[PDB]
Amino acid sequence: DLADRFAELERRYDARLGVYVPATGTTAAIEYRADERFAFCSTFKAPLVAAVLHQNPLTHLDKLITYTSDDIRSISPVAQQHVQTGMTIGQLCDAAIRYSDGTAANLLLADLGGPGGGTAAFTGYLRSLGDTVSRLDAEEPELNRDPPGDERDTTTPHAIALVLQQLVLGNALPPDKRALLTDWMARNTTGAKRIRAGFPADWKVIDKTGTGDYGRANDIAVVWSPTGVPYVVAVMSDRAGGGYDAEPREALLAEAATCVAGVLA
Ligand SMILES: *C(=O)[C@@H]([C@@H]1NC(C(=O)O)=C(S[C@@H]2CN[C@H](C(=O)Nc3cccc(C(=O)O)c3)C2)[C@@H]1C)[C@@H](C)O
Repeated sequence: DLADRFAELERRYDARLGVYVPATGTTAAIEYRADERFAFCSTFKAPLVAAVLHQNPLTHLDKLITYTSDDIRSISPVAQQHVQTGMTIGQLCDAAIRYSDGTAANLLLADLGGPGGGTAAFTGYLRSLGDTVSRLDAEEPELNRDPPGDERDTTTPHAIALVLQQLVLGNALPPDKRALLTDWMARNTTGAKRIRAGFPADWKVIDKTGTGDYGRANDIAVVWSPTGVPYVVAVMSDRAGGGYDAEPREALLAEAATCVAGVLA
């Protein structure tokens, strides 16, 4: 039984696990703690890129953004190298999704603009997609640090799955912008040990991970079966029992995804 298996994983990893897969044509929704809040961590970067894409002409991707030493405040594998040159909006989107670059995310939030350095406009974008649950309150690095249970900077597996479904499978974005987002998620470098690890090789997986304090490890994905049937998979986890420095456990997400894949096969 799936709920029993997910509970077993919680005990194995001393973790809290949330899973949602929306209903499709012939499969019921899969849900485990799906309406409980979990920190976004870096998973917000996927809808952030969608918001920036939606807000601007496509060739806004070519606008050069400059930034300085004091902008590097979080894990930023790409932006750390480009303080002198700057990065275009398209380079920032690429880095935010594929390398989970925190500075890139902060600069994209500032591009979106408005109160809270763009966090309010990001939340507004989610509201426009019918998500009345999620909220972004801080930027990097603070957004990963809220204590367990705090509602700041949270989504739920259910809410983020429905947002991702609209972005990738629905009509939230026009086809050209949709393809940009999908391709960046398809080319993600950070997700091999999470949802990808749970699905057979002949299933396509595109994803955005998140990792944070209190042992937080998330992954949001769209998967496609070998015959082109898509499913959205959101897995979120934390480990409050280990305190602030608890190790995130990718293995928990790989096991949870393996269980989901067995149901979807
Ligand atoms: C956003 O959440 C966050 C950055 N994003 C991600 C992410 O996974 O998307 C990370 S983590 C980074 C990429 N994958 C590696 C990883 O998962 N390492 C890992 C996994 C499990 C345990 C450990 C450990 O205990 O050391 C390490 C590393 C990155 C933090 C920022 C922008 O806030």
